[PDB]
Amino acid sequence: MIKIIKNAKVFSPEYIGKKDVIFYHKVIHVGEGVNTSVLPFEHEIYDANGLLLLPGLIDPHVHITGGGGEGGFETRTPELKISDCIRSGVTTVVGCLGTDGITRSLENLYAKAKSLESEGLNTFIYTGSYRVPPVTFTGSIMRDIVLIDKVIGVGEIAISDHRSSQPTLEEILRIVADIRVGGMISGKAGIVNFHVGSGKRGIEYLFDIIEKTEIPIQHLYPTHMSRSRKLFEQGLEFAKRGGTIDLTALQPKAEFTTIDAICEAYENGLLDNVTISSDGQGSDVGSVSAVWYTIRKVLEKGLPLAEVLKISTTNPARVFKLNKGKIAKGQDADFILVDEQSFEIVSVISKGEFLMKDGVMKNLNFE
Amino acid sequence: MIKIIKNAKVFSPEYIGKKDVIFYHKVIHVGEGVNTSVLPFEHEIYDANGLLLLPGLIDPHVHITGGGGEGGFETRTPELKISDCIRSGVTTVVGCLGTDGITRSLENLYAKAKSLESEGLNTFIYTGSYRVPPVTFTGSIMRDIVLIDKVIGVGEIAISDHRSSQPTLEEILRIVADIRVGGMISGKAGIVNFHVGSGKRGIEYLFDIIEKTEIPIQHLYPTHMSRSRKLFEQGLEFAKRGGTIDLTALQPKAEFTTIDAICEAYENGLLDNVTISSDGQGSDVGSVSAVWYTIRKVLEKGLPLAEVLKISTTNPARVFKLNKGKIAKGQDADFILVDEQSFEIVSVISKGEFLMKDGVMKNLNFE
Amino acid sequence: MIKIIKNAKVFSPEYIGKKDVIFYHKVIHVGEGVNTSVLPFEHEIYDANGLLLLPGLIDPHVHITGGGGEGGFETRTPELKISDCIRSGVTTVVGCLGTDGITRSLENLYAKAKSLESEGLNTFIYTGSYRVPPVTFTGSIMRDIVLIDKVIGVGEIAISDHRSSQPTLEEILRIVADIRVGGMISGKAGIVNFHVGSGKRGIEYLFDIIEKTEIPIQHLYPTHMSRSRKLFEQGLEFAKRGGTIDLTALQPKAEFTTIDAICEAYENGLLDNVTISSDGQGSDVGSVSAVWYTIRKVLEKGLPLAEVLKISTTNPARVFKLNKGKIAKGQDADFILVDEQSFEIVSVISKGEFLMKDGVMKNLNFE
Amino acid sequence: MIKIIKNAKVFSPEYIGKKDVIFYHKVIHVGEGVNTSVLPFEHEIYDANGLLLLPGLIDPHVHITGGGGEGGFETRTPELKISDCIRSGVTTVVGCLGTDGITRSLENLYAKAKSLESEGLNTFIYTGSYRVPPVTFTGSIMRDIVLIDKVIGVGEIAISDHRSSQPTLEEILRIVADIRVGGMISGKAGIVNFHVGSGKRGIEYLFDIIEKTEIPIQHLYPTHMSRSRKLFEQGLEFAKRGGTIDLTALQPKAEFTTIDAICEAYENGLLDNVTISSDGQGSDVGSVSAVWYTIRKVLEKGLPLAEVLKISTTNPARVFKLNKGKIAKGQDADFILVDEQSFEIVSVISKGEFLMKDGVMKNLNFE
Ligand SMILES: [Zn+2]
Ligand SMILES: [Zn+2]
Ligand SMILES: [Zn+2]
Ligand SMILES: [Zn+2]
Ligand SMILES: [Zn+2]
Ligand SMILES: [Zn+2]
Ligand SMILES: [Zn+2]
Ligand SMILES: [Zn+2]
Repeated sequence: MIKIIKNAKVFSPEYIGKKDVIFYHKVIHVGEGVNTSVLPFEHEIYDANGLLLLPGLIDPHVHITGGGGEGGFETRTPELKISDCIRSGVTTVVGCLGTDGITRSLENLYAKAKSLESEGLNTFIYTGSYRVPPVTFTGSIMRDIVLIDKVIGVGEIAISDHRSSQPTLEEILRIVADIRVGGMISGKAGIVNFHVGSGKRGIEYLFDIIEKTEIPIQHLYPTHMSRSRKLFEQGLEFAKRGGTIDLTALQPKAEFTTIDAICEAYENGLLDNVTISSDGQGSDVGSVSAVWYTIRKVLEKGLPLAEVLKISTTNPARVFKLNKGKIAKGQDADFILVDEQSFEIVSVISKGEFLMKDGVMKNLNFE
Repeated sequence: MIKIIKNAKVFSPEYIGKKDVIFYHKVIHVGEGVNTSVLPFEHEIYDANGLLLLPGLIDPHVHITGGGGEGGFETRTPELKISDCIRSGVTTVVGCLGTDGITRSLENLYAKAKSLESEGLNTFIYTGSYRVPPVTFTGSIMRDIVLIDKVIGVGEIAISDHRSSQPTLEEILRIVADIRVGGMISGKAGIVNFHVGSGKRGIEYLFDIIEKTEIPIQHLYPTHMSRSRKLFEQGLEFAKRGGTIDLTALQPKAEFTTIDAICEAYENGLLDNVTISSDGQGSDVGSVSAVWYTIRKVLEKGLPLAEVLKISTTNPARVFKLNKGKIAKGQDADFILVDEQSFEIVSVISKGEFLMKDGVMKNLNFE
Repeated sequence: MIKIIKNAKVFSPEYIGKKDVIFYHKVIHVGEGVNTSVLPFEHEIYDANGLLLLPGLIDPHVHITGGGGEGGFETRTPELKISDCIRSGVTTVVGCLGTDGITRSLENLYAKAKSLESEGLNTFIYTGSYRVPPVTFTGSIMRDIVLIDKVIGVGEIAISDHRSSQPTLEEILRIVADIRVGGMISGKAGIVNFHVGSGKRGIEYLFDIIEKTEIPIQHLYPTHMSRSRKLFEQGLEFAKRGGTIDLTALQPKAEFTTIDAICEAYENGLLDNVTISSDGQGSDVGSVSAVWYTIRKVLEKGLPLAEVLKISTTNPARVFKLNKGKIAKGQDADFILVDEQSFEIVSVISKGEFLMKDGVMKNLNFE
Repeated sequence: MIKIIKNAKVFSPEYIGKKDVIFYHKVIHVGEGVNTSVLPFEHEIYDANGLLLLPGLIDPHVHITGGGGEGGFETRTPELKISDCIRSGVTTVVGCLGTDGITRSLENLYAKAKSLESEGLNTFIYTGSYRVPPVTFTGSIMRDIVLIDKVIGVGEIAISDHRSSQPTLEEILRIVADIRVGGMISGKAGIVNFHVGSGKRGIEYLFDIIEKTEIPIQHLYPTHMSRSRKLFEQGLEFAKRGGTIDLTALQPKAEFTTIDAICEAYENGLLDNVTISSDGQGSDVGSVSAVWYTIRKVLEKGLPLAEVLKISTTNPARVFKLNKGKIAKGQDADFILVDEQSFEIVSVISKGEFLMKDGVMKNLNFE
């Protein structure tokens, strides 16, 4: 069914004011309200007066199958619920494994990514986990990314962390070169996602790769880059050379935060190089609710919405080479509708289907 | 802490009337109320007047990690919640895999069994899954049962079913001989659990094993044996030769049922050879609530409670060689307290800890 | 871009006469010509007056990477050209390997299927090849169909043929059970495609599977079933029990033919159980042109077009569980436009893109 | 059966003087003698007047399956007898392999650990042996510690020794990181036990791990650290940074000894960082009798018993995260009874069972 959203202020994410959006699975037309609209086929209309229309948020780091286990088997966290995603405005998720690559399987990660997609979400996964050498579906990360549609990279590889497998630079280079080449063969981005711990070495290895080899900076995507001011300023040096860094969203649950980090990146013209992620179901427990929460905390510091949205729409889309994050002709019909007063998510659209309409969740399988 | 339950009618499961139970992790003493009780150490007392004290129920067939997936990735079911167990009177669970041995891992089954145990449940697992040759932790089912404490058998191996891997008698015999010998080395029972489908061959192979080889009938534990009157009467022939059969509990959610099956087994003196199981989280969805529900439906047909309890206490304990299912000195302190009028579970004790006291659930990690 | 085809007689494949079709990637609306059509967005119109609009043809058996090699390395055939497909009306192809599973790789089959899809074709592949035990991407055919989107089955497994690996019934049953279960987990059909040679045993094993096991007849898809009258009459017995059989299309390049076979199946009410395939690039050389050629030869025997089209639209779609073969709302916009006089293919549409418009091929990469 | 020890002076190991101990498998109550004791259940009383009650000794390094073989097949030593343990006051043993990882199997180490436990001992094992890369049950040390209850670490890895496999720092770091992460997932300590030879490098690598990585010092447990004054003073530098070191007990069978080592550690406030071990059945032959012998030699130098006991109770318990080494409520009922005059072991209790009562050994299987 073709649908039309009328009377919303649209952030594309660039503010283009009051515009009407016609979509199937892809956006057909953005423009001024028709006012004849005599249409020769069945079609749905949604009155979004009072609402902002945004691109659906992209969370590029979620433990969709559950994580935890750093404190024993009793610290394993539950799997992601799609209902959590819908009421937090997240329409696209990138799932990985974490510390535990033994009791959490890649095949379960894939299966979970496929069931989230069935219920109307958009999903991609990494192969590997914290440990080097990385777990694989097929015996090599290069075969994983060539043969399995949803695999977009390897991650999250731990460096400068007490849970790392203490990988060498040589081991890292082989993994980065394999996912880069596998990316080229398969027409995918080929991302290495680095879990960066609090170790003094920080992102040394990332600088070593770009200085000592021909490997472009765009495959290297460190996260937890707001863990400390010192790490975040190593991050801005990495951005200045063309890199993108990921900051762990503020959880709804205190000196230097992701909020400070985002404000510094803006003042220095590097907000194009910054993503945020929930680390949802991570070790208590990441919520995907952290993404819209974190955007709302940055707005309250005076930053314009067209600019803040980059961290959860334009920037993750560029990193993963997705046709998402943009309301525009031929882009995929993934949108959230926010109340212009309260800024509460009231409607959520993915592939042009309402997952949520005016606070009313669609029908789900175990909810 | 040493505890005492006073003023309950005790089913051990044999009815021994009004008796007092003193326990730590194991039962210290069953007998008449002290009426001096001047005890030289800290100690808890529970007034169970109005309540029946039962042995904790043993569900020998639960998909603790989730199952389903027969209808695509959207039909994968969620993992078991310990809270479901507690309020359904199940203190012991035996976890297996089902149709899906690809996206459901053995290591996850183990990890889940370990976290249920941390929260106060008693857990055992099978190695393998539906498919022959069976998935293993270590490359052989015999090494699995010798090296991994919780592995008590292989299961559930599908026979006479459209989801089976069409196993031969020779393949079955090798698997049964391996789990029997692995059982002997490890001092465990060595159970083969057969998923029996609706195929015309039924439990042919089980009769073939005992008639044509030296393999004792006690390792062979078919389930879904109330699927049809014809299969259940093959089951009673199997019981008459010394076998135990498992019947899928009636789900709280219509000619020949598990209720009819249990009543026939009683009238023919074969209730000692019968277990029930929820198939909890199985493909809608098995609930562990099915076990106490099914016991309550048999009571309403006039069968005595001391006799019905055998299917969820004495019989599963004998099959798996567990020190459970009996309220008696040196047995493990696993009990339920039922209201003598309503027959509602009001308290649940495992290893002598209250998981539930007077409808009040203990503190759990993601609940 | 939204497009509309005006003034064609539409075969859906049921004849619904002069109707107008509005589509993006999926069909939006079939119905009577608008005659106001004032549409508030960019949109393309195609005047198909003089043309029949058909569903795009589905060829379920093509050696897309090349085949041959039965007569030495000089008998290897070239890979499929997408241009061959377009000018033969084939919009969907199912690619497999044949006799040679050594020098022809599965990963090449996948890569070729992906490049045909990029140029605008719709592609699926089998895992395996002629030989039992079958070649795999990941070490098991069950993992292949669960993990790799395009894998829809195993094939083509040779039986009753001098190039077979002389597989046993037990080996066949394990392979059929694995692809059936892998199908259920992955939400795909799980087809076993049998290459049937001229050996006296014919499709004995197929009857053995359905008579002796619980395995439904719909997974079993023999081809070359018009090789002889005797084999084809074994085929009609298989159809009468619910099976679908595949007949090798007549090549444009003499007693009992595929034409006779199709006419017999119609007179006996079994045309619903019949597909044809080119065996394109097969050992001279199969052409995908055989499909439309074979449909044209059946029309010249007086059979109605709505009925003949079933063999290349409805029937392959049902076998592979595809949303193809039907012009109807929500179905994928794959169509051919035929001249009503000459019956020459003049336009070809896949995912709503013109691969060919009025004899003019789109822009291709090495053509 | 509940039991009570009356009239002993209790070292917990802190001296708490004349106290009474009530226990099942765990200690129920420590306190002043009841003097009413009218107890409503069967119960055993032991008159320990004239005896000191100590926590059962923990020997964290025993070749329970036999060792030796450095001088050819004729130098293989016999397996440990449980009777040796009982009459030497050792109630807990940690078993490993040594030089020979070829003819001594891990599965035998496990089996031996299980049979010692059956006869009433408490047992844990390491995976691996001297050689890097280390032998495993399952193909990785991380899977070994997650899947096998008794595996508490990897050991004993040889460094600075002529029998080492000359491991690199990188190989060591991977092994330490794997056992640390496997420890976290499994809720176990994750110990690397280093056999330190007489090579000039000593424990260089241990300092390299803590200085150059985020890996905490508590996983690193070198032994033979009294082999020389020079090595022992490297050991005290390691203790000063938070490490625990192991000293080979003096064998009952001459400048710088374990006695000197323990006295130096006390004078410098580092006795909390010191364990001793028999190296029992090691290459003549370690005896587990060395542990109580070595404690008796330190007492004869004037050190107080509450302090000396730390090396065989509190310190090994902290290293391995065991609920042992403490006489206290909820701790496991493992105790020795010593004659206050002669200091001879006269009774030994494990899990609250008498292995030895007044010089009378319990009934054993091949003794
Ligand atoms: Zn992380
Ligand atoms: Zn993470
Ligand atoms: Zn079943
Ligand atoms: Zn089941
Ligand atoms: Zn063929
Ligand atoms: Zn072929
Ligand atoms: Zn040593
Ligand atoms: Zn040693």
